[PDB]
Amino acid sequence: AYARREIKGEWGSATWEMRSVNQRYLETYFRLPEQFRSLEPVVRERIRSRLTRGKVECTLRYEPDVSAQGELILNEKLAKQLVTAANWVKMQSDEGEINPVDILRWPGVMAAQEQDLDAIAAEILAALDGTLDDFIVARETEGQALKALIEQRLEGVTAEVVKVRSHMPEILQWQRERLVAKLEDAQVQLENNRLEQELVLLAQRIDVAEELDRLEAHVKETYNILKKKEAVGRRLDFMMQEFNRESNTLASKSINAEVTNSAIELKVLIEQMREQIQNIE
Amino acid sequence: REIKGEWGSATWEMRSVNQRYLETYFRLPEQFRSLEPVVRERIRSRLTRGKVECTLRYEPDVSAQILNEKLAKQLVTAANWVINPVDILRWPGVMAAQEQDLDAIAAEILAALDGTLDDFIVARETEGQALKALIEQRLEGVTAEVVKVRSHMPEILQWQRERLVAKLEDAQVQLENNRLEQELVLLAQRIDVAEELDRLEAHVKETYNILKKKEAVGRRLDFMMQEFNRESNTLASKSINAEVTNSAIELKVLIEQMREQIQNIE
Amino acid sequence: TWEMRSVNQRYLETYFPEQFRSLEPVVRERIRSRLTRGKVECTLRYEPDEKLAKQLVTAANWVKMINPVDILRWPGVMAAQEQDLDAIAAEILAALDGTLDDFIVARETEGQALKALIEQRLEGVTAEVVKVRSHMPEILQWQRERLVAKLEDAQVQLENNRLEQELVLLAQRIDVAEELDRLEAHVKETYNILKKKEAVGRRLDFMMQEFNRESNTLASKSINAEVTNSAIELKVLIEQMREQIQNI
Amino acid sequence: TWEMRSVNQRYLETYFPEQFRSLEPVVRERIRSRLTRGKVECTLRYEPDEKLAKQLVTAANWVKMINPVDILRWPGVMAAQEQDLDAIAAEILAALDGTLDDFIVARETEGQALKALIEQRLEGVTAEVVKVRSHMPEILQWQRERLVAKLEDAQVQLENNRLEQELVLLAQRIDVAEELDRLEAHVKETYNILKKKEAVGRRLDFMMQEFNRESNTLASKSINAEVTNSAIELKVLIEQMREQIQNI
Amino acid sequence: AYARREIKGEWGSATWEMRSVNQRYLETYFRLPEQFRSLEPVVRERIRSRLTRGKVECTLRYEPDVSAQGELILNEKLAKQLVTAANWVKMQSDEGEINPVDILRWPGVMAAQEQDLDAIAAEILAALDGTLDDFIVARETEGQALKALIEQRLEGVTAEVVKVRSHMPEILQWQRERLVAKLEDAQVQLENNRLEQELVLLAQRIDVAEELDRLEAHVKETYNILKKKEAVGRRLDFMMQEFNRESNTLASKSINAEVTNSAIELKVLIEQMREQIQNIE
Amino acid sequence: REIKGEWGSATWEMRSVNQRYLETYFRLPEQFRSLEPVVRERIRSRLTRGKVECTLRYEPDVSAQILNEKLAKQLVTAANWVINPVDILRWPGVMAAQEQDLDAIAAEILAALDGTLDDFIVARETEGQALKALIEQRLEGVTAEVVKVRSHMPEILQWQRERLVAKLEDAQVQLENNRLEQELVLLAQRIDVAEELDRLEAHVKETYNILKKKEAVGRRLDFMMQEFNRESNTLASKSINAEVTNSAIELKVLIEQMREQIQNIE
Repeated sequence: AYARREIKGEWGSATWEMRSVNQRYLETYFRLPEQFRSLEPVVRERIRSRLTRGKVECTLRYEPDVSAQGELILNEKLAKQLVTAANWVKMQSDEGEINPVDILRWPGVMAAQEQDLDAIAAEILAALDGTLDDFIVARETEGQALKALIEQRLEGVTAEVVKVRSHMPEILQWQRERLVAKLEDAQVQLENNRLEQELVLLAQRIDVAEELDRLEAHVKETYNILKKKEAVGRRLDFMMQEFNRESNTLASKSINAEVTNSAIELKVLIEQMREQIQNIE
Repeated sequence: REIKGEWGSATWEMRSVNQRYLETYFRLPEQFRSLEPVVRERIRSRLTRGKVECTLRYEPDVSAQILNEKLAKQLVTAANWVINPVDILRWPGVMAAQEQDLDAIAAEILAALDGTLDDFIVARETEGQALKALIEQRLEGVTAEVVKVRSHMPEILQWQRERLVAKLEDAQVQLENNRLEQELVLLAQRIDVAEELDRLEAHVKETYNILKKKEAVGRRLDFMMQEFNRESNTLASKSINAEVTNSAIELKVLIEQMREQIQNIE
Repeated sequence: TWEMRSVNQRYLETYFPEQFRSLEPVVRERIRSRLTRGKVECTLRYEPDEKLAKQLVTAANWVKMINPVDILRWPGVMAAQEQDLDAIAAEILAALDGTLDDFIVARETEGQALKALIEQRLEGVTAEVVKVRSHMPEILQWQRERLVAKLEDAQVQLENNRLEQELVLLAQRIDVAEELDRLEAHVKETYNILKKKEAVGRRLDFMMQEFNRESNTLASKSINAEVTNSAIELKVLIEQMREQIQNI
Repeated sequence: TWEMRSVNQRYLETYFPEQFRSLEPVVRERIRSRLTRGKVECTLRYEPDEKLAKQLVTAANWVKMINPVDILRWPGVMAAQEQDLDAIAAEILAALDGTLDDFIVARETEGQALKALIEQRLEGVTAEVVKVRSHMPEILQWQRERLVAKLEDAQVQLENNRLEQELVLLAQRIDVAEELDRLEAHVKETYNILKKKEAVGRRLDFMMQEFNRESNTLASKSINAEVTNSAIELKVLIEQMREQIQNI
Repeated sequence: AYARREIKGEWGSATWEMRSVNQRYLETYFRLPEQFRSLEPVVRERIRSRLTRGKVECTLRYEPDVSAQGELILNEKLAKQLVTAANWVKMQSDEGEINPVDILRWPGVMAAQEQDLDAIAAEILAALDGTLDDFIVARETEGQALKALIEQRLEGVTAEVVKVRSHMPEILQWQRERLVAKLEDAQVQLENNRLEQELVLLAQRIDVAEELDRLEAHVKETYNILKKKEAVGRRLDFMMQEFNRESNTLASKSINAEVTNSAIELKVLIEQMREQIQNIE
Repeated sequence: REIKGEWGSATWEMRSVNQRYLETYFRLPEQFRSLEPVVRERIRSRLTRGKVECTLRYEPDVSAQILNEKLAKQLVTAANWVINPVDILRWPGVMAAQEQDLDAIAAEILAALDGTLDDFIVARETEGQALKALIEQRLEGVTAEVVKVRSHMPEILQWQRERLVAKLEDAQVQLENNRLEQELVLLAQRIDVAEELDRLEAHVKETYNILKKKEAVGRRLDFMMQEFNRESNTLASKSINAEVTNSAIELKVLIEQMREQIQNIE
């Protein structure tokens, strides 16, 4: 998701910025200020410890409060040998004045009285963790929504399985009545005892009993994966394939309009789920 | 949608390409980085599929744009005990100028996104209106080829019975292989010639009502699209006559054209 | 003081005081000469412990035929420097190699470490393999007891020559020995791949795909929750391995 | 006008007017999104067809409580520019993609071309393979006629059961059918490798090593100048192939 | 090798610099001036057409003759709106003078009257090829030396083969006299007719006749490879391995001190050659 | 070797690491780029093996260091019709200063390379003097182990004859395999026990005179070094007694220590 926090201390104001995008692995980038490039390893690990996946861009922005630094700290000794060097010229050259503003714009004469960066970073680090709290909270929140609507599709799945278990007896008699009706057009004498073994070992497979158990087993297993705190929902995308393998198993074996037209909604449910699982840790 | 306000004019531009799922990314500026999720939520709430290209930049106004009084004062003092003001000026910290007020500018900016999403939705419904038409066009052609087979059906029940009998007669003199090979093949296949015709006419019915909904029907079609072909090839490999062999081709051909016009469907 | 401050990636794309801009190619070459890949950010920490003026008089006249504020600090007074830069820079290059010692060791550290946690998942696969062999006998038994139970409610009278035929053609449906044998060989094969000193960061990635093709082969094969429930852990284990192999 | 001015190498490490420094990340991303590897040097050709001044008066007094030569040209008069930079830069990004079209085609051109000249050496190997099968029969004959000729000057009296044994154990020494069969299969295998649209620039390099192990196997096997003379051309052909495959 | 040529024309002086180092493939780098970055492809190909291997660094150095350019070309129009902008300030600010030197240091006011770069590069390209001539000549020259001393080792090789063909008859009788002498210590009865077939099929192999022919065939083939103008001496390094395979074949089969001590010089000759072949195209 | 002249002092530093072949590369500066081959030829002419690290830099002297009269003149003129001279000064083309004269400085520089090559050659002869000693040390130990086997030789001719007889007696009752397996094995191997001793004593002789030459003997040793071991393992796999088995070990052990002290030899 996203989060930022301004701080504003005795030295200046600071602002953290974290954002997260769908990535397969965990990756992080850091565009920090220049005073704190010695902190980057601590922050990186502090992230990996609380995140496991996602491309995350973490940024800190430093606004220095010049009113409190004071800067200056005149190297009075160097300025003087700048003054004397200015004098040995002003005399030999026999011309010219001596601007002090120029004498100031020497690299080593005006060192900015840097502020307790060890105290500035000490309060920043306290704010880095404070944002991760606000960041993870933003990510769990969003997680609570998908969990519900994924479990929502699961209930829609259950509505689709039992609806199929219900039409199997009605369909398998119609295939018995259809297949046999040709044997009379074939004029062939009624096998009777040889028919039954053929009608059985033809209904199985062709009748959906096995995978419905699997799909129902998948639904049970799906719920607990969403209800664990451990190695999160990356495996869900895998289950959606197993869900799908039992779905398509039903597609190329189904013998009735009524079973197939409902079996599409399944494929719809899987994909609806397959979209919201890409947002799961 | 261009807006021009009190501090300058901005311009939005949204695009869509084509993806199986919904995934938006935003390359907004950096002066305007606190809205990316707000925009994200307001966009994702209205769409279901497609890779979407969102927003460019607001060109800042200069005529609508803070010197350091205290620091400049202590700089002269350090400088005199040791005078252009312009040099005293081109120091990083004396001017700078914060000049922030995005909390008033963005409110008029954000109001246009829903206005922009309409123009995105309007553009895709527009593009959508054509596909609805030409998909229903292949269907009428489908239906025309459906009854054309339905008309030749009686000859098939006479010609396919004689095929089945040919299997029962060849198996006469032939040893007893069992009933499975000669019968489950020549019975499961004869019942189909008429059977999928019932399905296909039903597929056509089921296809049309799917098209008149306000929900997400892009995969529901593709699922149906596989169903069309599986009953089609079932009919293809049962080809005993020229007209049936040639008709199942037009069928399969009609199916595929859809598999591109459905590729643009959300 | 040298500081390497970078993770691991590919090529290497190295990154790099005002007195030492003449070393940047030298350092670049001396680093890449010893290591493979990865983006490296290199920063150092330097904290210290004329003739033209004669030719300047000439400038004052030819412009008139003047001011110290302009010509005040000259670059060439600070280029040739004041401290023997050719002797001070000498300890720097000698210490850079000294950090590289600790840099490679730092990379071997996790490298030897990632090796350890990859070997963790490898054992678990075998644990998931043998866990599969554990639920198999009851399955060929419950599917057998099921298949027979279905024919008797149907009361279809029994013929042994055909009885066995479904009992086999289901036993060869449910059978998962082939992929277990392949997979049991895969875990074995990885360890010796893990025991080479060479360029094996692709050889591992190939192996992880072998797992996925055999994981998916067995996943798309058997009949039970327990088998599919085991088939989840495999890809979970695979991806866990694949997250750490992309860094080699 | 865009200009790409770079050869082929790996990663890609892209390189890049004063009004357009705000595009450098945008261009970087839009290029790498479409291509594989190689060092690319990108240059463009741009040829064109206040409020602060008010806050400046303030500066003149607080320093005294002054000069146009200093504040003369201000940056912010030239930053916001004078021409609509937001509309002119728009044709540039649209044309960059236009050059990329011609850039990929330029790389496919040689890519389709290197493919051709690699296929040249491939045919020659087969020509060197069949050229080997050509000198074989006389060799099993001249070594046979030699071996027998050596036993008769020595006058060693002949035994057929042992005669054949050297005639075989030399015939299986001189034999080079195995590596020719392997090699004849190699050339066949390369062409279909050459007919894929994917990441085959390693698959080729593997094949060229297969050649060298079989080249060296046959080189280190037979007995004749003609065989060794043929074994030279192989590695010559291999290296010739390997010079052009390192660019894929 | 190496070559450079100064030019000095009506516009300034120019200097090419090429150097070549032992590389397996052909590679080239170009550090050109800034006025001629539009020439780099022509030069690259102009090199590949004349070179086949070697890492080559090609450099051009431009020394502009400021005396002939003249520069200036005052944008009198822009300078005036610089003057007026300077005036609208000088008046409002109520202070200050107007330096023209500052008005000059505007990017667009002083455009250096660039010189016919299309005429400068036209004479440079004529000098680029002139150096390649001097470069390749430097490389052939050096080539003529290695060719001689490699063929020099070849003669030393021939001295080593015939010296071996000469001692074979003397050695093979001593191995006959040695091997048989144990059969008497073995007390075993003299095989006679069974001995001869064993003494023959033991001398071959063990006697160096086959590979000597090969080595002599290698020497013949080596000479013509050095004497072709075509696909140059890269294959020589390969032949040195074939030379070496016949050398070592002689090492582990040799039965005499006298044959082996000479067979070392062979291995010495190969390596002496194997060093000078790394400098061959 | 440090030299200090009229325009500044320079310092050479040469190093050697260790390579099988000779290959020199030079990282000299850029002010001094016209000598790299001259130095190359003068170096390569004296060495045969080794990867060699050559030369650093000359620190330029400032007290031993050209304004534009004409351009500065036409700059003032353009400037006045429209004056600090220092600004007129910090233009790229008015000062610059060529200040070249490497044709006089390098002559004293180049003269020291032969002086430096001596110090390179002196350093390696120095390092060489130790290896010559300790290689000849393993050899005396070799010789001591040579005669120790030569002393036990008679027992071997008695013990190896009984081994050969054991092969002729086992083959008695045994079917006629032929003469090759029992005889070429047990004859080619018995003749050796004494044979390589003649070679090894000769190897030692041949080794020593190789060491007293002024030419390139580094591979001549390594060739010999393989010869030592091939007669050694021939003697190793003929091990019938404890003392012979244990003696052929010290032999092989002595050989290998050399294969490191020869690794530093040119």
